[PDB]
Amino acid sequence: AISIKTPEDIEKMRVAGRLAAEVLEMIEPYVKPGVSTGELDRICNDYIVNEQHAVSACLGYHGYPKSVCISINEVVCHGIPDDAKLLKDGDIVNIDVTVIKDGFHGDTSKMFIVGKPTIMGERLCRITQESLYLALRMVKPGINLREIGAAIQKFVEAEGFSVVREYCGHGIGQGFHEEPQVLHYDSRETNVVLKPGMTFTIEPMVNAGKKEIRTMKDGWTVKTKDRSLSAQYEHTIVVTDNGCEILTLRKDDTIPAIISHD
Ligand SMILES: CCCC[C@H](N)P(=O)(O)O
Ligand SMILES: [Co+2]
Ligand SMILES: [Co+2]
Ligand code: NA
Repeated sequence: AISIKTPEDIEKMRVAGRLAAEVLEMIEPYVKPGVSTGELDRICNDYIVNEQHAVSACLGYHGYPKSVCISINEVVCHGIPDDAKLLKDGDIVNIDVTVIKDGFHGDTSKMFIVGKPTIMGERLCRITQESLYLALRMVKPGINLREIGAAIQKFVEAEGFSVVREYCGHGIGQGFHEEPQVLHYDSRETNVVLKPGMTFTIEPMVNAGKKEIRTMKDGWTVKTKDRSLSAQYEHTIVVTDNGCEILTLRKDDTIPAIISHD
């Protein structure tokens, strides 16, 4: 049930991927102390709809009431935007976007540091991105996804942090969440060999503290059990003949779009 994309399919994901990356690049100037998450959400939505002529995949998904996910500090993921939640100096915030264009999905997220960063915040964001980059560098045909989850874990743990088990990367295409489940840790349950034409996301969530998490009464919001800060980055990629191509690459990414093995 793992869908293999045709080249035409891939051309469309490249567009959707770029659109999604673009929302992230666009929003940056608005991320400042005093802005509410509800306003960031509206700016995004407007852009998506009125400028891009695309659609947010989040709006209505299983009942999701907003256009993007905004997770502050200890919120792990799926934080709900709100007019009352204002950003302060030193906050670390994840903005997660998923756009639909020509029926294809593009899913990506990045951390933003509000005003003057904290040492921990900065550190955690860095290590989290590096862990995603590490995984990307390993992607190529013939390798088992298991090896990827394991390298991520090993890296993160050596850096004194913890990896969230409960949520993971996923296949993506015409469908928002397709097979397979991309675990960010070492698990004997994982046994998936990569092949060209496969499209999925890698989106490790790392905790400054302990790995444990808790779901809010809102049924969306996830927070760390120990209230420590949590960070995440996400990219959508396609497995190529000799490596991978990052479909959601941004101007600020410091990794090449095409990774080649030889
Ligand atoms: C409404 C659920 C939002 C899904 C997230 N973009 P992900 O698939 O990265 O967890
Ligand atoms: Co995703
Ligand atoms: Co996402
Ligand atoms: Na967070």
